[PDB]
Amino acid sequence: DIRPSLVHGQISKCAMDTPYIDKDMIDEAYQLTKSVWLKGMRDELKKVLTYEEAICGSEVSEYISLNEDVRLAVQQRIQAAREGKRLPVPMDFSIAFRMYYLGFIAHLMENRITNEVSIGTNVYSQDWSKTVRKLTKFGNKVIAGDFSTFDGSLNVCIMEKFADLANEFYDDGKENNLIRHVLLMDVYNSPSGNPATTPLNCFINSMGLRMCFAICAKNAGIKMTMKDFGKHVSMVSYGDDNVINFSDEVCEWYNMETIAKAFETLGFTYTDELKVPKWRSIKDVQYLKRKFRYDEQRKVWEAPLCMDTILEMPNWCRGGLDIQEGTKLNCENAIMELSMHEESVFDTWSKIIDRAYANATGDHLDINTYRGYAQERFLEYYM
Repeated sequence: DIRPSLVHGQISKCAMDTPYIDKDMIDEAYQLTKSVWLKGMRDELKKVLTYEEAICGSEVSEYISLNEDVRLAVQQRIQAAREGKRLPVPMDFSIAFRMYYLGFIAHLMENRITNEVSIGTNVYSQDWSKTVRKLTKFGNKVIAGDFSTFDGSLNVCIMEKFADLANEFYDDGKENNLIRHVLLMDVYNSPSGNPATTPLNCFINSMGLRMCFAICAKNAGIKMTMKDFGKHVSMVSYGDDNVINFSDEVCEWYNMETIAKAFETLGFTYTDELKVPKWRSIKDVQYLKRKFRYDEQRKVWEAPLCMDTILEMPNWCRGGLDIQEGTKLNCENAIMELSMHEESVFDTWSKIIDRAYANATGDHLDINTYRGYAQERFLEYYM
């Protein structure tokens, strides 16, 4: 349901590990990751949702947001799950997953960034600065990339540890533990992201980057174990995209080149989306399709969108019974998202995008100034 806006086209070893040898390596990364993920859990979120609270939402957290048919499916799916069986997957799934996992997801969202899960990041708030704090915490060296499985022999062993982790959070006993393991088995079968894979993928990032530390250390004779991960690496992930900060000490043997190889021995492909240097500065990486920029005048950390994504934004509309409103909002968002860019840039494209909407609609966009946009963010998230 997408069509063009009123201003459309006017904006111009060499092996692979097996589950047998890495059983203890995984079981130790789970322990090191539990220590981090469960920091800050409140008993107020450790409850299984209802069909209503899954569908409509609860108010226990701000992150908890063909009628009796779907509700009956969900009830039959949880019964199969309770009995240890699995049903086919795709809508009754998502609901049953949310019922049994969204408390945990909300917990992670409430303690975000510092627990390496950046699900919930408010790009325009201090969360960007709080993220730059985390990624410049052991040095000026960072890498950023994204993983893809090509052999899930080891991914499955890691994945079952995600349910184990959520089961530890909720602490609700054997029957709900099994439901959580059974639901997770079809997670894959069912910048936004859904609450089924993105937390899980976050977990694989937190877990695999620890295993690579252990692997990369033994490969290089470093006298460090996975426990030392805490003293040289600080990372955040969003699904399967990550930014990794590492100490200058470990820099030479745990960089982007050695981490990528360590991933291949677990079945993964770690790729650098900004083509490979062994490391980089935080002002060169990209995350959630944005960068990290410091305005050497307003003294703040800001998250400018890709120019490609910003300029392709006034070009389209949701097909409906408002299309001038679509072109309006998207031109306004695109200018607002230009506000976090370098002011030179904002002057150039706010003019173009605004002249186009007017010189096509006989209207004018409801925009702000470079300073004004900044101030509306300052007034909202910083004091």
